[PDB]
Amino acid sequence: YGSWEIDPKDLTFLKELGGVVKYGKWRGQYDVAIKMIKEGSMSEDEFIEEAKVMMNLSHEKLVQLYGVCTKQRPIFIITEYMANGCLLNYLREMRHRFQTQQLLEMCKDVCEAMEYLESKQFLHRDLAARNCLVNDQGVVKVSDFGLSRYVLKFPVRWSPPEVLMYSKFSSKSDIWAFGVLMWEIYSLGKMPYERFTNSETAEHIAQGLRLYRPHLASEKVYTIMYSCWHEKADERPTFKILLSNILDVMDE
Ligand SMILES: CCC(=O)Nc1cccc(Nc2nc(Nc3ccc(OCCOC)cc3)ncc2F)c1
Repeated sequence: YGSWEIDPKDLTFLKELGGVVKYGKWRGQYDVAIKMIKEGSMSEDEFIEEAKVMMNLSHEKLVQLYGVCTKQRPIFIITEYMANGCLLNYLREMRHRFQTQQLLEMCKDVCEAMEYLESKQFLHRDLAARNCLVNDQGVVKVSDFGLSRYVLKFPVRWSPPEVLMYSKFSSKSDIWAFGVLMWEIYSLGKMPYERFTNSETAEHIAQGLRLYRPHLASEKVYTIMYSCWHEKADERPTFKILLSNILDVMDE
């Protein structure tokens, strides 16, 4: 086995998470999530080459890749286990009665992950609340960064005009998605453009219209998410700038 390969005989399966994705242990002790990849769904040899690079991405707010099990059908992706599950579902649980400082911390967690990926010139390509996870300490981490490249729903609601019009993907299309994610956080997990179809959303956006302020977002927080939606990609901030903006708000 190479350094990116896990021997599946070292896994114990403990529970279904949803896929299929299972919770288990590696060598009896260490918690892991085990993603079983359905036959025909993935460009597996391309993915495995990329997994070698994903092995070296390491940031506290990025869900860690531990390795892949490649010698059989199906293959498995082994990652960090996140006990509190998907961010979208967490936001929607009304029992949490979240304070806005907790929402802002979620945004900062993601922004830190994305600033790291940006520093490595690595695009997420599908940033959204559904691709973020929550651990037992309430920390949000970004998952499945880059993964859509190996898949054989397009995220219209998280895409800037130049993606929808021309298929122009860049750092600035991740920025636009991050602004939509902040909106999802402050809206407690509402679907963006909830009364529109994808086709209507694409028109709305291309005509220069936008999401508007969630009730829980202060004017300062709204200005940060809104800055991600400039019609001109080059006038959108970087993740570094966004992180400084989010820290300034926390301080005020
Ligand atoms: C919103 C999107 C969405 O559901 N995505 C999704 C679903 C299932 C598994 C994965 N992957 C991973 N999950 C965990 N932890 C996890 C924990 C609890 C949980 O609760 C049971 C579900 O319903 C109670 C679900 C997942 N850790 C790492 C993963 F890689 C991603």
